[PDB]
Amino acid sequence: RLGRQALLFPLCLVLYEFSTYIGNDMIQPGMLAVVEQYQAGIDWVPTSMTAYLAGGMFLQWLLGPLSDRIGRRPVMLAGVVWFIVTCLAILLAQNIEQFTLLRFLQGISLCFIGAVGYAAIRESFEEAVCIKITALMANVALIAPLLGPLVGAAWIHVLPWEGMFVLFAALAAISFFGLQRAMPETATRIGEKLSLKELGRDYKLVLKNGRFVAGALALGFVSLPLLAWIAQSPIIIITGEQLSSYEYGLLQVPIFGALIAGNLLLARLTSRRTVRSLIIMGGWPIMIGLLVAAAATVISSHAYLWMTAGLSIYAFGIGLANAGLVRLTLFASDMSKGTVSAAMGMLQMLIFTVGIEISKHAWLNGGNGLFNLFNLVNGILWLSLMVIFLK
Ligand SMILES: O=C(N[C@H](CO)[C@H](O)c1ccc([N+](=O)[O-])cc1)C(Cl)Cl
Repeated sequence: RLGRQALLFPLCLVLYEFSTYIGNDMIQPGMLAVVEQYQAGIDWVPTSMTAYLAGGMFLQWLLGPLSDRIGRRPVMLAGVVWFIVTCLAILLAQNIEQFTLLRFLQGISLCFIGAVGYAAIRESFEEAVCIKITALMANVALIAPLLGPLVGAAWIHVLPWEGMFVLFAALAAISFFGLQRAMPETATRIGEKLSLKELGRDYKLVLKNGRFVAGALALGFVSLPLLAWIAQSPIIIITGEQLSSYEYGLLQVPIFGALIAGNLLLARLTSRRTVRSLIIMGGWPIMIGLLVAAAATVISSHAYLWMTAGLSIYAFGIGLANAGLVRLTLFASDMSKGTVSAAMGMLQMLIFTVGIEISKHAWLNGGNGLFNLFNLVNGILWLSLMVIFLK
């Protein structure tokens, strides 16, 4: 059962990952239907993603050391079950507030992927095989924001939005049974005590590292325009520009195609290039992309093609530079990779959570110009942290 069929474990971890990612990505275009069904304002549309990501930073710090003490199996499986239950519970929401609360509770399921599931992969599989699994997880995470809005935009013309959550729960159910028969128990620290004050001691120690913080924050700021696009794309395009769901879906193609193209180029150049130079290389289309989108929409607020072009060029730089910065940020601290991962995960989520809300009020008040102007300052914040980060 060990050699061939142990791949069911990473496979099911991947499937669970995908279901939680489209859990955000399929829902965003569906938020228009949701918000119309509850008769709520369009300002709750991006907040759906905010609450989801806020839930993802909630148990982050806790899950890694906890699953180390009580085992990774019961923690991972409990997480998948929690995702299924919360996905089904949102059908009873009855209110946009309660909908957002359950959105938050769903987001907690995100914490289980990296802190426990992936920790088990790192423990179960050799550094060799681990690399491939991480690559598969990276590929899938690239496919979600590309396919999700496409499928989601089509879904609301056929089936009710409630059906999407039944879909996520279904895919998660498959991962559950798979993981239940596949995932090994890798936890070393059973049954050792868990000290919250010593745990908090570790997080205060990583936050004292100057280079780490700069790199972790930079990851947040630089990816914020992309996530803000994902969050606000339905209301910017469909409600704001009065375009259709077909145009909405079409515009996602050059943007996330360029993201993928960026990673593909990254994969080809990684042997002859150093992550430091990849950052500088990705830096150009990132700054130019954000500049083009801001400038064009300050001139003419209604040009979404210039904005999309800009976001596409920027997403290409992201694909190239980001995986590199993740490595450097990880290796900028000598502490436990679990504590380090959770810290940078939470720092990014904080920037995403607050950033999406800020981005929302930017667009509500100033339209597209302000949306892109705020995305531009985020790029400059990333650039600013880069000159510090190296050297
Ligand atoms: O960030 C998330 N989801 C985003 C938006 O839904 C999406 O899945 C995504 C995935 C990868 C990515 N990337 O590689 O830069 C960006 C967004 C959370 Cl589900 Cl972790």
